[PDB]
Order: sequence, then structure tokens, then C-alpha cells
Amino acid sequence: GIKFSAEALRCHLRDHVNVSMVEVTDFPFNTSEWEGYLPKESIRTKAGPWGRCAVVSSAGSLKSSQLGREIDDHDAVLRFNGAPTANFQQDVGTKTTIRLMNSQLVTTEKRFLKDSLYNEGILIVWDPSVYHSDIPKWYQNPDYNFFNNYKTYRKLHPNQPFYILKPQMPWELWDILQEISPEEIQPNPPSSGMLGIIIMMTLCDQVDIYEFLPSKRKTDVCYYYQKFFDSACLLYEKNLVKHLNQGTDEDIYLLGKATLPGFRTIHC
Ligand SMILES: CC(=O)N[C@H]1[C@H]([C@H](O)[C@H](O)CO)O[C@](OP(=O)(O)OC[C@H]2O[C@@H](n3ccc(N)nc3=O)[C@H](O)[C@@H]2O)(C(=O)O)C[C@@H]1O
Repeated sequence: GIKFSAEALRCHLRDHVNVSMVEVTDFPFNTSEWEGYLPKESIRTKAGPWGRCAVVSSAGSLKSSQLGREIDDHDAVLRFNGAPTANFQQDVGTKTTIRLMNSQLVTTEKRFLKDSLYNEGILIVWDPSVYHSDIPKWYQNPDYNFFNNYKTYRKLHPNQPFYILKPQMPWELWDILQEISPEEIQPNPPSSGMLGIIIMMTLCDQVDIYEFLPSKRKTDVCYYYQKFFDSACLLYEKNLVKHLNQGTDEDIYLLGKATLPGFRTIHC
């Protein structure tokens, strides 16, 4: 089992994980090649602070969940990668406030530069670095070289806020996942879902998380918008979220809903 309490784990996350974006003052994003590309205003001036927020997993158990009104009844909603609301609004809601994407999508998915779903809300892209790398070292060897398509999207959509997560943040979170499950952890970075939860805990007083912990609807379907199975179709991440959950067991089983307090509200 996990050795620390929920209250202590929340404080450890607040203190060890630096939720911040690459800034125009971080070398080499202050080079002439990068001038004008990054947002100059912090995400904290575009995003909140908010009272009640939703994080919507991309899990297949959202299909037929009819969670759309529950999700939309929030100040802000975060979604992941290419997860759509169109044709699914009754299950997953209509609002998209923040969309967190991995660098694989930005680098290799041609629809990133074509599909209008990406044009709504605030965008964040993240890329897994080598563990313990700083920004200059990471820049020389990203997991996916997403920088060109980032720049292209910025030019096509200059007034949509589009941030890059600092590379240190996923591994800081990994450190805490290892503390709580050292014998089971894999040397892969946390999932986008886990990152998005921590991001919303930084911007919100209360974070409701839908179908990250499995509900009655647990299914073989990997993602709610999947049309069939292919090569496209975590345990310690779920245990962390369960450990921090303030909601009822009934909310998990029926609504697939966990509720986590935001960092602004905890006492350390
Ligand atoms: C084939 C593949 O690469 N799948 C990965 C996809 C894929 O790269 C993107 O959709 C871009 O195409 O990205 C991930 O997955 P993705 O961002 O799509 O999914 C969002 C988050 O929902 C949670 N989830 C999803 C499915 C499921 N059955 N259970 C879940 O709990 C996870 O927390 C997940 O992160 C990712 O970024 O994390 C991780 C996935 O492994």
C-alpha cells in the first residue's frame, strides 16, 4: 500500500512538481529563431483561477456514460490529444477549455494542422525528455521533434494560446509515482491524463475527474471515439488518484467520477 496519507501526498505533489510552461526567457527559446512564437503572457493569466473543473479521460467507458451535463457543469474542462466532442456531446460534454496534447500527435498526426477541433480553448503540448535533462539538453533531443509543427500551427492560429510544458514536470511527477509504488513502476513518463490532473489542480479549487478510475462501464474499448480495434488498442496512476479522492465510492462506480482538491485549497 501507499505509505503516506492523502494530505501528505498532496503536499508532496504541490512542493516537488513544478507545473510551468517554457518561457520566452528559457534558452534556446530566446533565440532569434524562436522570436514571437511562445506566449508571452503566463498561462495563469489566460487559464483561471477557476472554482470547479472537469478532467475528461479519453477512456472507452465514457461511451454511453451520458456524463455530458455533469461534465459541462464546471468552470473549465480539460481534454486530451484529439478527443472530440462532436457526435459525443451527450457522453463527454460540449466545453473544451484546455487541451493537453503529446508531442507524438503534434509531430505525426496530419489532422493536427487540418481539423478545426484543435482551434478551441488553450493548447498545451508536452514531450518526454531524458530523465533529469534541462531545457537546453532536451531541446537537442526531444522524443518527437514537434517544434516545426508547433511553429506552423502558431502561424496559422496566431491568437490561440499554445504553451509547451517544461520537460522537468513529467519526471517530477514520476518521482512521486515511484515513491508510492517503487517495485511496480515502469520507466515510461506519466500519461497525459495524469499530467492533466496535476495541471488542473494548479488552476482550480476542485477537480472532478471522469472515467480515469473505472466505473460500471469498464470496457475493452480503449478510447470512446474509437471506431474499431487496431494497434492503438497507469495502474499506479489510478492508485494515486484513488488515494487522493474525496468523492464517494458510489460516484466512482456510477459516474466514473473522482474529486480531488486543488493545490490552492490544501494546508501544508
Ligand atoms: C496508440 C497511442 O499512442 N496511444 C496513446 C495516446 C495517443 O498518443 C494520442 O491519442 C495521440 O494519438 O496518448 C495517450 O493517451 P490519450 O491522451 O489519447 O488519452 C487521454 C488520457 O485518458 C486516460 N485513459 C485513456 C484511455 C483509457 N482506456 N484509460 C485511460 O485512463 C489516460 O490517462 C490518457 O493519458 C496519452 O497521451 O496519455 C497515451 C496513449 O498510449
